[PDB]
This record gives sequence, C-alpha cells and structure tokens, in this order.
Amino acid sequence: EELPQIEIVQEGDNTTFAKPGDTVTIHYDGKLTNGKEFDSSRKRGKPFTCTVGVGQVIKGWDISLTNNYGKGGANLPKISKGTKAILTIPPNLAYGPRGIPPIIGPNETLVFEVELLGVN
Repeated sequence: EELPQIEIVQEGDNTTFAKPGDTVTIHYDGKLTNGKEFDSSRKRGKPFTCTVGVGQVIKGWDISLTNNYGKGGANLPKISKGTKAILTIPPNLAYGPRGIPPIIGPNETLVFEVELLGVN
C-alpha cells in the first residue's frame, strides 16, 4: 500500500482527529517539487472545507487526514486539529500518470503545506 509522506511541523491538540465521513476545514498550499505553486487556499480567499475519506479529494489527502481510514500505517503520523504539516503525495495518490494537463502534468509528486483548522 503506497502511503503519503507526512511531516509534522507544529503539533495540534492530539485529541481531535477526523474520521472518514467527517468534514474538515484546512489551510493549504500546493506546490510541485520544483517549488512552483499550483494551488492554495489563499488563492481562494477562504479555507477549504471538504468531507474526508470518501474520494472527494485526492487519495493522499484522504489517507493523511483520516490516518489511513483509521487503521494507521508505518511512518504515518496522525494530524490533529491545529496541526501544521507537510504532505508529500506521490503521483498515484494524486493525479496519477495522466495528471490533469495543463494544470498538473503526468506523474507529478505534490507537496502540500497544510494546517487542520477544524473538524466538523
């Protein structure tokens, strides 16, 4: 099972964790491995809210924000409310070998700075 790479930059409360079916609100910054930004919540002017664990977003996000749907994984730290983290998402947990040209090319690894602002 391919897992995303998660780096905890600032710990949250360590008690509030999203489960599949929960709604979360996050600040995020999405960049390519070359440093070029392709999307961010700042660009929207509002934090992004979505239901996690249901394929509403890229798998790497679902996996990261639900701790692999509750079953965890090796080197897969949990993201609690208030956690600032860096998510490195391999192509297949993102937009894959096709990608979504010209927004994101084929076989792209995505690097996300995210902060979990709220759960439900």
